Amino acid sequence: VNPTVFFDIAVDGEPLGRVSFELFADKVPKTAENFRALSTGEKGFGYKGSCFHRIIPGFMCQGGDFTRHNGTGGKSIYGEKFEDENFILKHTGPGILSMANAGPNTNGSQFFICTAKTEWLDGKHVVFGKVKEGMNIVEAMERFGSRNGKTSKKITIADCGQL
Ligand SMILES: CO[C@@H]1CC/C=C/c2cccc(c2)[C@@H](C)OC(=O)[C@@H]2CCCN(N2)C(=O)[C@H](Cc2cccc(O)c2)NC(=O)[C@H](C(C)C)NC(=O)[C@@H]1C
Repeated sequence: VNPTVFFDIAVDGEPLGRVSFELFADKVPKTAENFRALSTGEKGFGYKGSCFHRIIPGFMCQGGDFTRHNGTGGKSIYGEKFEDENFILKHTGPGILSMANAGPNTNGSQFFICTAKTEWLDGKHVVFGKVKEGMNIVEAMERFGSRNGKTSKKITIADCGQL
């Protein structure tokens, strides 16, 4: 019953590949639903056309700012920000999908995809999914990242939706 969504990733406007995610609605339904709806665009806004603004090889890829496009923006389907739903799931390894934030209870739309175990984020960021297919695409994305996260090419979500 867990939903699956996809991102079609582009590099400077040319196709890279598709990353698909399982969303763990069975443990974090509110957080899963936010990501699902932002992926379909059914609220009239969402991830389509937004970029991955911070990519740190060996760590994570971060995106989701569709309002300001400067790493500070984005919003949830619940108004602006929402509470940390729970911290049941941990940052256990490559492929983990988790909410970016600016402290407790500040979930919007920004998210990150781990490429490693990042246990120091446990209890601070809500884990709500995992890459299902296309981890090789996430690994390809890392080539365009850097130590401080600035990307060397424009890495965009050209299209996205629910499977
Ligand atoms: C532009 O907006 C600034 C961001 C300040 C810059 C943070 C920064 C810069 C370079 C590398 C890193 C962090 C590495 C080590 O960490 C991540 O990439 C982590 C990895 C998990 C996802 N993530 N970033 C996050 O969730 C971060 C967590 C964070 C915030 C502040 C300082 C810090 O060291 C880490 N939150 C943010 O990026 C948020 C946005 C979600 C609105 N921005 C903010 O809070 C303020 C307003």
